[PDB]
Amino acid sequence: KPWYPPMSYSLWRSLKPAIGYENWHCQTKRGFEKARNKEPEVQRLLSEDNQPQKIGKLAQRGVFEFHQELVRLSGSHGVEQVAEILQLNQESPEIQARVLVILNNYYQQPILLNKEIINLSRGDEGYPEPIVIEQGNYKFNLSAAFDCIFREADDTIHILDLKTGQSNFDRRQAHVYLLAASYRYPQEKIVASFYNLETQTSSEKISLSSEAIEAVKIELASLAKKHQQQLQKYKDHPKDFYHIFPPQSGYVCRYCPFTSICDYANKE
Ligand code: SF4
Ligand SMILES: [Mg+2]
Repeated sequence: KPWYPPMSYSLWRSLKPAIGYENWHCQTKRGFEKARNKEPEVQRLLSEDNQPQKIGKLAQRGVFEFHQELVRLSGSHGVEQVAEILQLNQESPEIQARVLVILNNYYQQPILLNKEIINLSRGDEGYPEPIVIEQGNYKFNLSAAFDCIFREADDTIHILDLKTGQSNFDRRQAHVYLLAASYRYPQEKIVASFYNLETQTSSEKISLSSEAIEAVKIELASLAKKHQQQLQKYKDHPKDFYHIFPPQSGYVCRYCPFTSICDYANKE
């Protein structure tokens, strides 16, 4: 069990705002998700998934089920029985409506039926084992979960992330996925794309030259070091939490999972 500093698309997002979303990025939220998560209040507030999360997880299980018994796309009752496997009758009404829209959307056009599926995840498997990445002499554990892997006719490995809602596409997630994929199919050409199951919209195809791969490695190593330094500082200065993870307050603090426990929450 050799310990190495962690990194993920979630951590990268927690550390750098995406260009164009800088005003909706609060470092104190990262200081709650890491570095204070093991306090009971933070762990409780982090156990409850919002509706946007449960919608997506149900949809991932939806495509998984549609492909476990293929009859559920060839028969006339598939969407209904998949909704039964999803126990969608136990969810709230709005969840049911959104999910049914998405399930019917995949029944109308199953995007992976035409494809040679290497793996289709159920959405409940958690993070795989981390891959150790070596930049310089620094090594860090990258964690990445592929929603789907298939092989194109040209023998290109295609990583597909399945999304729902208004969620845009952060190409940094695709960068994480391409980097992690290179260590599982080292000899193959690898591409990544997004697909929203609720908008039936797809992204273009994303690839990375070797130069861009090393660039992503360098940035991720820098951010892992910074994360560890800040965690160490909070350990060294246990009373200065809001200094080390500085708050950016406002209306966006009505959407934080931690509004109830953040001393700088805007309550307006
Ligand atoms: S309530 Fe606002 S200031 Fe506090 S952690 Fe959440 S986003 Fe940051
Ligand atoms: Mg997904």
